[PDB]
Amino acid sequence: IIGGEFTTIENQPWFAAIYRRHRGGSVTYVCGGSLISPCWVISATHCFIDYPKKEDYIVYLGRSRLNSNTQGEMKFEVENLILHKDYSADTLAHHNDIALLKIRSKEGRCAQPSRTIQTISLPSMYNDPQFGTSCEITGFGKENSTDYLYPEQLKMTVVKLISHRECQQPHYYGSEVTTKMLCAADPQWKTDSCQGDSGGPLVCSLQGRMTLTGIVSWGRGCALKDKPGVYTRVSHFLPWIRSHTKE
Ligand SMILES: C[C@H](NC(=O)[C@@H](CO)NS(=O)(=O)Cc1ccccc1)C(=O)NCc1ccc(NC(=N)N)cc1
Repeated sequence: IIGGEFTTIENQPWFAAIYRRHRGGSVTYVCGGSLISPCWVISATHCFIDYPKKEDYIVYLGRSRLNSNTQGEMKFEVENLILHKDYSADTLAHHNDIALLKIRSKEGRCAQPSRTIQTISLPSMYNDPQFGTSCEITGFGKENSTDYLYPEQLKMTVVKLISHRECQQPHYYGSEVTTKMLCAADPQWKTDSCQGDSGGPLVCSLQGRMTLTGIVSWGRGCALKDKPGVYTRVSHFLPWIRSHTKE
């Protein structure tokens, strides 16, 4: 997250931190995610496409820091890793960048609710916030494009939704952005999501209710003028979400 402020998991209780186990013994951070139900975390496919081995992943809930433990945190294994079959990456655009992770503790249980672990609501069919609406994003991603390290403390910021028409302009992203995607940015281009924030939530207040409106997917650079962050439009993948989370 470029700009914004440091926050704690108590303020983003649905945020899930996903790590990858390595050949040696070390564990590195992969992407963000959101808990949509006790047993399901939603993220982005580009995070796992190169290593689709579910056993290499660890999911942490209730965690405020990257490389250290937080009181009340819970560790989970990945029971099932569901990637979207029509995922593809072009010059800039990442299509159908959405993934589902079924989690389970070593005891074979799903997440238990607490002050630091809560679920986030999914949107209604084709019901997205009006453009110009302020939404929040959370992540452990880079604070600056020139950084090679991620921040140790969770961060958050507020961005505004941009219309498909404006984002489709020549100086923005042109025809690369589709209706299955949502653009969001800071009107002053000072705050934005960046590398490492992938898979994280774009949360918007829809009729007094906190809703998972998007998933951090892609963008040209970070915090650059006329180059908004692009998010996977969650409301369009509800049928896909429902069909894969049943049984
Ligand atoms: C895998 C994906 N790739 C890209 O977004 C590529 C185009 O496919 N663009 S990029 O190389 O400019 C991303 C980037 C930005 C800064 C440093 C390293 C990489 C990605 O990095 N997603 C996370 C990500 C999401 C949004 C942004 N940009 C933004 N909010 N303006 C920056 C990064």
